[PDB]
Amino acid sequence: SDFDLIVVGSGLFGLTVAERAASQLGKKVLIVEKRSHLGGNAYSEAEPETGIEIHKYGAHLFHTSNKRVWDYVNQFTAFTGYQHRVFAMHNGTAYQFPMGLGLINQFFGRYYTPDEARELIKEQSAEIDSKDATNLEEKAISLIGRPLYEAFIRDYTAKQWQTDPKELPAGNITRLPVRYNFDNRYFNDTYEGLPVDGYAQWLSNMADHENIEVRLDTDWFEVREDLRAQNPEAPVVYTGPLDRYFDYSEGHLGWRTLDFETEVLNTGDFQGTPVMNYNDAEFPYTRIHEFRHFHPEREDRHPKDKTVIMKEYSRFAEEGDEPYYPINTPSDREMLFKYRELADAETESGKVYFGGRLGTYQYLDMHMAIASALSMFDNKLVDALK
Amino acid sequence: SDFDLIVVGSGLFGLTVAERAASQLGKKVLIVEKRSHLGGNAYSEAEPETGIEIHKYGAHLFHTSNKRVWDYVNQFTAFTGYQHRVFAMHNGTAYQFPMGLGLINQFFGRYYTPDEARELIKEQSAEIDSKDATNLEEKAISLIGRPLYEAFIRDYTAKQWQTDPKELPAGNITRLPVRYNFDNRYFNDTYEGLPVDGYAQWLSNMADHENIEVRLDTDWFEVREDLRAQNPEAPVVYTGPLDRYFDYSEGHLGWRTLDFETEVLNTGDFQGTPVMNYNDAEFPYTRIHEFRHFHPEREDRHPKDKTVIMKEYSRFAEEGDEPYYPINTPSDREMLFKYRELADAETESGKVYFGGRLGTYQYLDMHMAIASALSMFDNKLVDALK
Ligand SMILES: Cc1cc2nc3c(=O)[nH]c(=O)nc-3n(C[C@H](O)[C@H](O)[C@H](O)COP(=O)(O)OP(=O)(O)OC[C@H]3O[C@@H](n4cnc5c(N)ncnc54)[C@H](O)[C@@H]3O)c2cc1C
Ligand SMILES: Cc1cc2nc3c(=O)[nH]c(=O)nc-3n(C[C@H](O)[C@H](O)[C@H](O)COP(=O)(O)OP(=O)(O)OC[C@H]3O[C@@H](n4cnc5c(N)ncnc54)[C@H](O)[C@@H]3O)c2cc1C
Ligand SMILES: O=c1ccn([C@@H]2O[C@H](COP(=O)(O)OP(=O)(O)O[C@H]3O[C@H](CO)[C@H](O)[C@H](O)[C@H]3O)[C@@H](O)[C@H]2O)c(=O)[nH]1
Ligand SMILES: O=c1ccn([C@@H]2O[C@H](COP(=O)(O)OP(=O)(O)O[C@H]3O[C@H](CO)[C@H](O)[C@H](O)[C@H]3O)[C@@H](O)[C@H]2O)c(=O)[nH]1
Ligand code: NA
Ligand code: NA
Repeated sequence: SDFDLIVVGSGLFGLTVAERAASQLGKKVLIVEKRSHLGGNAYSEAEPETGIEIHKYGAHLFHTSNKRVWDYVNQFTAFTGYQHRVFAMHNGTAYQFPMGLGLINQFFGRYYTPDEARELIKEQSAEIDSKDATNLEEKAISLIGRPLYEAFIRDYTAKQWQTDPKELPAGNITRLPVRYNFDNRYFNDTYEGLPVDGYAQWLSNMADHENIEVRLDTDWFEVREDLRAQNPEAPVVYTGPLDRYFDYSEGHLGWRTLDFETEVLNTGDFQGTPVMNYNDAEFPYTRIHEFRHFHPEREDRHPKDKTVIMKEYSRFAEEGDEPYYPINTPSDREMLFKYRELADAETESGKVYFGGRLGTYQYLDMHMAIASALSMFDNKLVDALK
Repeated sequence: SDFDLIVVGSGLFGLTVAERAASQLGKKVLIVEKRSHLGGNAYSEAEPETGIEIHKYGAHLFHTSNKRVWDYVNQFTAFTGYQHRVFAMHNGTAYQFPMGLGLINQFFGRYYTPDEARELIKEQSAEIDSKDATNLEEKAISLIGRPLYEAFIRDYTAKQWQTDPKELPAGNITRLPVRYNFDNRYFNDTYEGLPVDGYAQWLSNMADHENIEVRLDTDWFEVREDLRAQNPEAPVVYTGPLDRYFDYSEGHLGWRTLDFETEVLNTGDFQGTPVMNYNDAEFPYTRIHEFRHFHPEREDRHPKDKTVIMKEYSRFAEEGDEPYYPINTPSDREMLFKYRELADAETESGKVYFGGRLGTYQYLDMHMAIASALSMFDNKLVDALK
């Protein structure tokens, strides 16, 4: 046949399943992708004026402690030694971040030793017991105290969720967000970096196999009857929206979206660091990205007098907005449970498997999407394709 | 013969020359070492109470942009992904360091953009032109201004050199010590890390070759007549003190030394970072090292409730002191020039080559010692050993 497997969507989940079927099982795979490019939201491209690598669907930082995933992705791209670090802008000062001895010195005005800082946090957070917290605000204060909460958490959280933190669940915070040393590595994972030749090249490499066919600008729902008629026995791995697949018969799942305002500035360096959080309510955006600083190894191909920045805004996703993060209200959780039963039936009757962020209503980092695809391949697809 | 080459001293210079003769030329090499261990000042050992890897002759950080040197040392040890970072303690606050947007925000009280910081430094340093500076103090001020100089440079410099900075040469500062971004990587080199199993294991591996014999607790000057009588044609590579070799016939070269005060404390974490500079005159030491933080990958073999720290003191080297850094007064420079003529004659008549820190009166980082040994091997020893 012309294909043995159809994959809908070319994000990291779809690419991983397609590449494994192609290279491990020697199967012909057809990838159907609605957008004009591969890679889903991880995709990046050159900004035209400067040549700088930018993102249109969020900045993407790769990090994992899963060695299988790390070994896997390194088959398709090398990674730089980039280590993500973030600074937090509050009341006109850039604070070291996350909360640690650095921020603590800057905020409380003098140096605290690790043991002194532990004692300070105990004093500050004495007010509320975490076991008695009824919402996010109280849970936060029960852990780090009011001054820290009000300076670095309250307004940022309010902007991101478009909600008062008093109206968020205490379950959103599950551990002490304070380090008692000077370590300001943002991520805690064993492996970390950025694709040496960019995300577009990495993701294109994953799809570059003699057994893989890619059709861009193609909506599954417009071509599916034709494609399956060519080979009715071919399973489908679907990574598009779960509720849309079933014609919203159980309602519309709720998502948050993001707006990105991207500007080219006539300076070589706007903020001297890749990411600056804006923690104060007077700034409508949550953070600014300056893309050149993600790849300092490319400095002699970047312009000396221009830079690309991007301001990020958060809000509820309306019709026509890119859905990025599941909201997960109890209402959402229950129509999700209904959709899972519909999906499970569809797998049984139609050999259509459901995966990825959109297909399962679940936010997945890149390495988690990859791990999830590897699992579906190992535990479902090998048998379904024999 | 029992040996074809004698090497005096087992620091990185001696080890490199010995290992290259041994493995590349297949020559028998005898290494003579006065101390009870290999490795010279780079040598490290476990502190007995805690097991933590410590140094007795200064903390050693490996970094280089020389790819040949990097490829070479990786034959003998793997390196961690450690990146050196330093903080500066001034008036009760730990400042981000070296001088950059971080320190500038903390010191001048609010956030400056890269371009604003460049303008601030121009204003601050307007006082003196660098072309008009007559000493270190003026040269420093001509570059970064009085407030920064007086807070972070003056007293630290005074403690290290035991001299008023007004009495030091303007030539000690040769570039702008300010970064206009948030990058606080201490070193600027392409490659960097720490030996995975410690320095003692690395340096022992370099000497571990069927063609290498090592005699510890052996002073060259006490055994040389006997050794050379066994094989008079064997060249000698000497890395001991240059002036001592010639019986101080032209005077004593002047050196700075260091005292280290090493303590085990009953806390798991003293300062939350490997190195804290103490920039104020009220502290007699220049900096404190906390050795566990050089190897965070070993945390589950380090004690949870103890830590080893070390305070570092600088002064002139007197009889019995370890000579660490050449002072290089004009008096020193001229007896050095006299000794170079004596050494050059000794190479011609006695086949004794002079190299390394002590043998050439020159401070050498590890990678520079290695590069220098590789050069002597390539350009002198291959011919001398044929
Ligand atoms: C704002 C944002 C920031 C992120 N930052 C990071 C980060 O820093 N680090 C990290 O590890 N992860 C990050 N992620 C997650 C990252 O994008 C993952 O790779 C992604 O979640 C993987 O899930 P996926 O492959 O299912 O999804 P997607 O990337 O969404 O891919 C799904 C694909 O299916 C296509 N599709 C949908 N419907 C149809 C249809 N009907 N027919 C055909 N094709 C269709 C879509 O066009 C898309 O290309 C971020 C995600 C977002 C949204
Ligand atoms: C305080 C300090 C800190 C340092 N920190 C760093 C750092 O962070 N990074 C870095 O890259 N480098 C650092 N270095 C430099 C590092 O130690 C180099 O490896 C060294 O300078 C290399 O020169 P070498 O091999 O000639 O010297 P040495 O290490 O001094 O070795 C010379 C050897 O010769 C032996 N010897 C002397 N006289 C005799 C004799 N008569 N007979 C027999 N043996 C003899 C000595 O015992 C010694 O073992 C530091 C050095 C010091 C002193
Ligand atoms: O300055 C801050 C930062 C975070 N938060 C709290 O932490 C939550 C989550 O923080 P972020 O969304 O800003 O960041 P994450 O660590 O959760 O995840 C980040 O890293 C991910 C990669 O793994 C993606 O890139 C993602 O978009 C990016 O936000 C916020 O809602 C808020 O409650 C604050 O209060 N203040
Ligand atoms: O807080 C500081 C630090 C440095 N200096 C100035 O800079 C000079 C040199 O600084 P350091 O000796 O402290 O450090 P280096 O960068 O020169 O070298 C460091 O790294 C080396 C490895 O390459 C060795 O480990 C060495 O011992 C260690 O000091 C000082 O004399 C002083 O004039 C200051 O004024 N203030
Ligand atoms: Na509490
Ligand atoms: Na000046």
